[PDB]
Amino acid sequence: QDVDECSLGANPCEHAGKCINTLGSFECQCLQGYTGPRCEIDVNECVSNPCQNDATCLDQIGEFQCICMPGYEGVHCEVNTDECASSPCLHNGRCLDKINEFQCECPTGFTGHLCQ
Repeated sequence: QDVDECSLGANPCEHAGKCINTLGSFECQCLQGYTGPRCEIDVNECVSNPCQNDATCLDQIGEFQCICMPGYEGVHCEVNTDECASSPCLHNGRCLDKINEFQCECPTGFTGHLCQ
């Protein structure tokens, strides 16, 4: 037989995820960015993306938010505003927000051509 251990009293999805019943074992989907052994646990992405040491990490449902100061920004909220305004590059040209200047690089994840 098979029981819904996800409907019994063992809900890994916690408070954000899908809980299904499987043969022998139970299945649970992940919500956004969840962890777990089978994808039924919620991890703290604010542990690997605390925005550095200048932003309050706030682990949320399959998502997190770091509150920085109303002066800097970025992934680490350490980049003093952008300065690639003087370099569009166009096409795929992607300027990088560096704490000094801008780096006009060529992406790919988006572009569907080749990008030399």
